[PDB]
Amino acid sequence: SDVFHLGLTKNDLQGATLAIVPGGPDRVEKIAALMDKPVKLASHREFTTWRAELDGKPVIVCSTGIGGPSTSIAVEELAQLGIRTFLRIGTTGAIQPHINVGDVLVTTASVRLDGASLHFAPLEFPAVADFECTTALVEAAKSIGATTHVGVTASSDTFYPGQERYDTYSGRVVRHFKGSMEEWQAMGVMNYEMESATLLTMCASQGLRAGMVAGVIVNRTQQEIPNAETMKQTESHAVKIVVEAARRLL
Amino acid sequence: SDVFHLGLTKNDLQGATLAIVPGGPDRVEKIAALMDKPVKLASHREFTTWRAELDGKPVIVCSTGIGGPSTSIAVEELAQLGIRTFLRIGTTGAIQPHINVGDVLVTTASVRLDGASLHFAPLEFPAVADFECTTALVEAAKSIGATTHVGVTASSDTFYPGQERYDTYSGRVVRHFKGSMEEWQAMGVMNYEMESATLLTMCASQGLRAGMVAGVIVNRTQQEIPNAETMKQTESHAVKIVVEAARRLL
Amino acid sequence: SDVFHLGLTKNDLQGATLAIVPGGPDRVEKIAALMDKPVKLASHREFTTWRAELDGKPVIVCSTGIGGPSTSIAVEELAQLGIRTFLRIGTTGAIQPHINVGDVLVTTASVRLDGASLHFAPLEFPAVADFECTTALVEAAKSIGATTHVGVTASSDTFYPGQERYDTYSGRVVRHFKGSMEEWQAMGVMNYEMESATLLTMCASQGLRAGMVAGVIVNRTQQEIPNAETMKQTESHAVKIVVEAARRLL
Amino acid sequence: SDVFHLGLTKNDLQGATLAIVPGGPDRVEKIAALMDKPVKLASHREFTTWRAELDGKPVIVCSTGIGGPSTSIAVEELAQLGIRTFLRIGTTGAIQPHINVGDVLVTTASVRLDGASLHFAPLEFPAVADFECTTALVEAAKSIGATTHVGVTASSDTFYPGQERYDTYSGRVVRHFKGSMEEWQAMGVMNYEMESATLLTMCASQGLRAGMVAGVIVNRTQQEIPNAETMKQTESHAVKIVVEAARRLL
Amino acid sequence: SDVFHLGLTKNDLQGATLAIVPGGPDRVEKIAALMDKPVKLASHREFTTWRAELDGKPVIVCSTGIGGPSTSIAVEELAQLGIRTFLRIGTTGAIQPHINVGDVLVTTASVRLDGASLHFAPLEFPAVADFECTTALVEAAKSIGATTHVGVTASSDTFYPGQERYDTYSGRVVRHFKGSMEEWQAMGVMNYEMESATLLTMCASQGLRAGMVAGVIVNRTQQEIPNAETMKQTESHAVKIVVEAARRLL
Amino acid sequence: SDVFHLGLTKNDLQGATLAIVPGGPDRVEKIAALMDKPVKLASHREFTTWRAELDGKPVIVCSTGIGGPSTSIAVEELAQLGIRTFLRIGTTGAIQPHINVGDVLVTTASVRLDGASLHFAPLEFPAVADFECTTALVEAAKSIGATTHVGVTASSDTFYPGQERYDTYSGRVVRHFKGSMEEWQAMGVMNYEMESATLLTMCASQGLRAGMVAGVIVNRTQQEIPNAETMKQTESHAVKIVVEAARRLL
Ligand SMILES: [K+]
Ligand SMILES: [K+]
Ligand SMILES: [K+]
Repeated sequence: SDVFHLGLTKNDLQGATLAIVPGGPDRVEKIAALMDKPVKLASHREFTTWRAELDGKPVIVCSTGIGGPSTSIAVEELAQLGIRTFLRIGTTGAIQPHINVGDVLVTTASVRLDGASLHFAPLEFPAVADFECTTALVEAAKSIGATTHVGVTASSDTFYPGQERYDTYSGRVVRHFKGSMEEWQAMGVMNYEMESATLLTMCASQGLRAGMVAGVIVNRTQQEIPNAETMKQTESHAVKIVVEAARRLL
Repeated sequence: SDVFHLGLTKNDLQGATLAIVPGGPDRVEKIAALMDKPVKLASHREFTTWRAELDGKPVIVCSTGIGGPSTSIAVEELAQLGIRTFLRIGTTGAIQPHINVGDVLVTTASVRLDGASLHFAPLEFPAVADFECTTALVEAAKSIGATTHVGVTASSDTFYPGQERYDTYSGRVVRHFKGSMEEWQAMGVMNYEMESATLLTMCASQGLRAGMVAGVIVNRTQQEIPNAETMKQTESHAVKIVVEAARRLL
Repeated sequence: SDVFHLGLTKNDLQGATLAIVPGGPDRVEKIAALMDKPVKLASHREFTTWRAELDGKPVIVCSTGIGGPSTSIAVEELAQLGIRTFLRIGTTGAIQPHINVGDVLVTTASVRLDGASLHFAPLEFPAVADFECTTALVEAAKSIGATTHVGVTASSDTFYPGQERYDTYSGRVVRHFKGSMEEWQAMGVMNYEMESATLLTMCASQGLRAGMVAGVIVNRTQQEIPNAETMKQTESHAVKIVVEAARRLL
Repeated sequence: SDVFHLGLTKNDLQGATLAIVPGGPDRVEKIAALMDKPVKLASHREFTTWRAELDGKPVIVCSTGIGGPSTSIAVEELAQLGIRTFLRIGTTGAIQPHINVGDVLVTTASVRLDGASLHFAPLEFPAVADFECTTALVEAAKSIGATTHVGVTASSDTFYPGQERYDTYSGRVVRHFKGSMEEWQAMGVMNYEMESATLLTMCASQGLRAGMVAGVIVNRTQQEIPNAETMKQTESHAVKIVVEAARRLL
Repeated sequence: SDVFHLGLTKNDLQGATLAIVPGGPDRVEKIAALMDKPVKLASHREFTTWRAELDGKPVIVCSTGIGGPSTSIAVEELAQLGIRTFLRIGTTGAIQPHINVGDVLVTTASVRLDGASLHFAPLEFPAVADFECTTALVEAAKSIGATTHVGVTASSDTFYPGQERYDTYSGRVVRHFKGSMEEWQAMGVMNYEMESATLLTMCASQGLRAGMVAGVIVNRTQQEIPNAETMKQTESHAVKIVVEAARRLL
Repeated sequence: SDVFHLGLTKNDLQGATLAIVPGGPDRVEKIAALMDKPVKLASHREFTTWRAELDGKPVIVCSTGIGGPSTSIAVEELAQLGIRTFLRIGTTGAIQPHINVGDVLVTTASVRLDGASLHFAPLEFPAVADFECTTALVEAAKSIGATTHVGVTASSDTFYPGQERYDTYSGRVVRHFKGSMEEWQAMGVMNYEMESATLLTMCASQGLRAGMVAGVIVNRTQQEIPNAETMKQTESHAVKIVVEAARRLL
């Protein structure tokens, strides 16, 4: 293989220059399923790669795994194989009371609560999305009548203390993150996830285009018994949006 | 006056909720002249305010002064007066060799090389522009046929060592900023200016919309004798763009 | 003109090597008025420059605008024109209960809550005043019987959250600055202003002499209806002191 | 399931309180095969868990994924399931010229070049291994006659720029990490990997025991063509060591 | 003398390569007294050096003074004279309720709340002890039946605010250290002392072996009238342990 | 004793409120010999205290030890005993080529290269000397005809890598401090020593007066064989200056 981890040789890619990069292989398969001729290319550790075709152009779909470090390997190796545009879709807990479960969020830029972004640019650099990608995602969302919010996302290297969860083995949060959630809420941050600050920073600092969209599965500000059926629909909607945005970027 | 520095009452604004915020009064008057029924409201220190009408709605134009600190007083006091949308227009030196004098930059987010942004959000929070405002500026640029780049800007608390200039009384640059220019170049940063990291961060973190456009009057990467008429024309082009974008945000 | 912003050509200066640098042009005119042959030299953006003569030697007076960034341009360009000594006068809110309105404060060194100082020296370097300048200011204050306090000042890039004001559009202060005021009070800081950390650091790090004096117009620790007449007298007193100190430095 | 990601109930663990946590499932299965009555419990995303018996006690083996973020979810959720001892086994590139391929490293503590460790303890807290676990790994290494080094490891959120690799799409490394490798070399750091600063810090700071051993598959300081069989044998040796050490901690 | 401060010429040392480095000369004399042929070599400022012999090999004992700076001079100059292994013994206040007065603590690594460690390695590097030294100290403690705890220690440049003591001239603690003690307790830190972060970091970063042991004289978590007699016994026990560990390292 | 380390009761001080704080006891005795009725009060560890009379008022002279940590214990415990004014005298290596051996430095404020100052005030707070004390030291210097420089000093937690010395066991300096000396040189820093950033910050932030003077015994910028008699004479000159300044502060 032409790269170290993903097990992909460049002609495998058939000249593709856009990849969709969700977190896990299950969703890779769902996204491939909305395009033509889906074929599984490789599966090695957390990286599962499919190829498909969209309006006659090849598109790659490749799982990142959880967190910026594995995200950074996937984006780096796809770039080594010629990918220049990256779009992430995920699911997310919102932290604003006006955002509802089933809404869609388009991330303009992220609060860098990760470690990998710093390996690309010092903290003062913005983890900002590419304007074309963001545009395609906002337009795509409107093409299926999604309720959309466009704004900042907080991107944490942890699922638990970095998102100020206390339902843990220790039940406490280190001082730097204690009270962080309410600061991010006051500053209008939409939601937490775990990979965007790494994704956006490494692309924006290296001449790659990236954008990021997510469906809301939980609203942290209001207790509510999760509805598995709403979640599955929300996921399906966010997948269509990412594909439709790719269509507009090809 | 209803505010501490601006010498403005809310009554003066006649219900305006959008401000164009250039740096200097000469530019204030130039922007207002493009619009209908422009009148000077006040001038105290570096803050000069005019009111004008655009498609029949009142709009404020108010100078920030140089740098994040006076910017931060203008923005806060206009917000206190009911402004919720802020558009900055500037003129700038580009640091990328593909960007020419006369091109227009629209800033998606800024490298925080200032101090005042930290008084609003820790450094990990992105200095990012509002999506609607960036969309309107990009559309306005296209509508006059401008050659446009959309991207990251470095926003410095100094004109000289923070922009890595050596043509100074000291002729040197402190260690932290020595070599910085080449780093930002490698990371695709378009240009330097001195107020956007303050404006964008304090707006993004307080639920105010902001965008920023600039005309290129210099290219730091190419020696060339400045053309005083080219610069005037580029200023004209940027001013028209910012008025057109405001038209789309009213 | 010999410099980029101030619009000054060096022979304009007539060999001067000392400048007084207050914030705004109104006060430039007041300070020029206490010396011989005052003549206005230039006015461009927030920088208004006069020249006058004191015991037969030329002195420049030049407004800085609000905040370290514009302060840094003025000091830099005056230095390029041969100024080697800089004295600032301003007005200030004190934060200690033993300091009264109408007292005068002489700043030995400043807490660096600004951004521009870092473009001259890393944060560990002290924003300290020059000993001769400080001496001339303390002696000058005593020559008109002023009640004087000599000590540390906190120098903020913002007027509002950085000075822990809550009477704002957001009515909140970011976590790093929330509770900061009471820390500075406990540590004996006299007052807040907005330019000294930039002024003192850039001069002390570049072989220039600077000093800083201010009249107290407000005491933050005790509510009190401002008396416009006390303020005007205090200002006039602080202007005489700065001039008289310059006399001792020439 | 009793946890959010792992798909495990406490019942599944049959009272296990020690986990071996390698990076990938292939290694999970290889570790479990060394022990008695191994059975697969669950596989979701990058987390694959088997149970097995060692000297008649249940032991869990569960993959972390690449990087501190997914590591941090595995460790937290196993802790929630009653795991109190964690042993990591990895394979690694050494950066010291006295360390050969096939040698074993046991890590006393790690250089924190990751983000997730900060979500547990500020950077001044040591990423240090539990003494009993390090003792058991050193004893286990000696018991198979391994050539062992005991020392500090650098733990990076990236495989590429944080390990100072230039064979990349950008071919460059941000200023902070340029030259870093030589610094760590001078300071005696044995090797790079990507999860130990997270694992050790979050265990050391929450009263969980952790240790870490790795087999050397590369020496970055010596060009040499990789031998695919040497690497397999080194992986075998490291796996045996980690099982033997677990034997001593049960 | 061969060095700048300690007043020692290398042949004085008779080929020794291990030094015990307690804080003060009184204890130097106590430690020398447990070995053969103790002879005082020098006394200059806080550095008092004796030589003695242990199983026929020369050992040096040299006081460090209080705090990392003087500790850093002593270790540096002994290293210039050929010492390669350093063992510190001291006395300490514990901050955990399960540790009793008269227990012994062996430090695996330290929280860096000092300044000197940074002059050897950036903060992310662990202030970790050498594994052999730590082993010899744990084994030595067990050889006299000591109640031992092995773990992390917090190493402060101050005795008072850095250890969160309020019984002071100011009776307050600066914000960064206010509430620090309870964070360190939650994270399982055993005790405070003042030299280990400097000692461990400078040795671990420069190929020197160091270890650190201490007897508990106070337990901060429970008020208790100090018993001078328990303290003296505890000291005598900790001295025997350090000597006995040296025996195992020679 | 009324304090924990110094072995002093308040009674011992006979109402003294000024201390001269040199580094070592030999200098303690030398200072006291200049004054009337000097008597040794106590000696424990690096702290040796004498009392003496100056113009009929009791004055304390007490050694700090090397470095901010032991300095910080001396200053705190003398403050507890009623000392409110502290004057340090040292001997130092200059780093500017205009400063000669035998010159006297008076420090207006210090570059904080230590750890203990942070335990009193964050790094943005200036390590600045009290104006009265600096005035008295400058006056005392002039009164004996000393060649004096008044300015910034760099205060390091180490004698070796923090002063950028390479004549060491490692012969190297960590990245952060490599090149630092030249930076401080460019920024006009006069000299290095090891206690002033601690002393000045902790005094300035707690309402205690402090000043600092030093005699130059080396010029790092000029190779020259040290003259043992020149150094003794320079020490004499500095001691006389500090006693004269104390005379003016009583
Ligand atoms: K992962
Ligand atoms: K300004
Ligand atoms: K000491």
